[PDB]
Amino acid sequence: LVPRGSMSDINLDWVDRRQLQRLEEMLIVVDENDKVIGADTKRNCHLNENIEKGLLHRAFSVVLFNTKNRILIQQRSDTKVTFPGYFTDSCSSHPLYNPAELEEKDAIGVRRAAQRRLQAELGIPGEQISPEDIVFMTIYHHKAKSDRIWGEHEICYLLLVRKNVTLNPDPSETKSILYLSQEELWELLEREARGEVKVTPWLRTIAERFLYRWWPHLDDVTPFVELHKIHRV
Ligand SMILES: [Ca+2]
Ligand SMILES: [Mn+2]
Repeated sequence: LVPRGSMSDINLDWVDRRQLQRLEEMLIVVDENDKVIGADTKRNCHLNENIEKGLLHRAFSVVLFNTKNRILIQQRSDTKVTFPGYFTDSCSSHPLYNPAELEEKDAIGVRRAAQRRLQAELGIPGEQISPEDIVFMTIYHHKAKSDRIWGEHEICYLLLVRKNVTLNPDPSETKSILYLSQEELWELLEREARGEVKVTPWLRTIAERFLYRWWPHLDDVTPFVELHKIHRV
C-alpha cells in the first residue's frame, strides 16, 4: 500500500485542464532493453510510487539547433505536471501506444511522435520538420523526481534536428524559449549548479555527455549515431 500523509498528495492545482486531460494518453511501457511489454497511462507512468516498482516507458528528447548553431531551450509552462517552470531541451515527450508510433524500424515511431509534439508544443509545422529531418542519435535510461509524488523513468531516445523554423508555442506547454549558443548553455548550467535557475536534470546530462562533443560538428553528426546502445545515466 502507498502511504498517504494527507490528501495534498493528490493535488494538481497548478496544472491546467489540457495537461490534466493528457494524463490519460496511453504510453508504451518497456523493459530495460527497450522491448515493448504493454501500455499504461501518462498518469501511471509518471507516479514515483509506480516508478519505484520498476515501471518504465519509452520517451524522447529533441535537441533542435538553428543554422547559427544555437540550441532551442524551452522553459516548461507552470502548468506541466512534471518540472513546471524548468528550463529543458527543445522538446521532450513520448510515443503513444498506436500503430504509427509503435513502429520501431529506424525509430520511425519515435520520430513521428517527435514531429507531432514539436508541432503541438512549439507550433512548428510539419512542412518545416518532418520525421526525415529528425535524426536518431542514441538512447539514455534515466530516472528523476519532479516532487515527492511525480517523476520520470524512461528509455529516452535522443533526437537531433538542425533547421531554421518558425514558432507558435502553446502556453499550456511552454512558458518561454531561449536560443542559446554552446557557451550560453554552459553558463545556464553553471547558474543552475549555484541555484539561480531550475533546469531539468537530463539537460545537463545531454549537454555534458553528448552536445559539447557534437557541437563543432552539427553540419554532419552521423559519426556520433549509436545503434545497439543504451546509456545508463
Ligand atoms: Ca513535452
Ligand atoms: Mn516520461
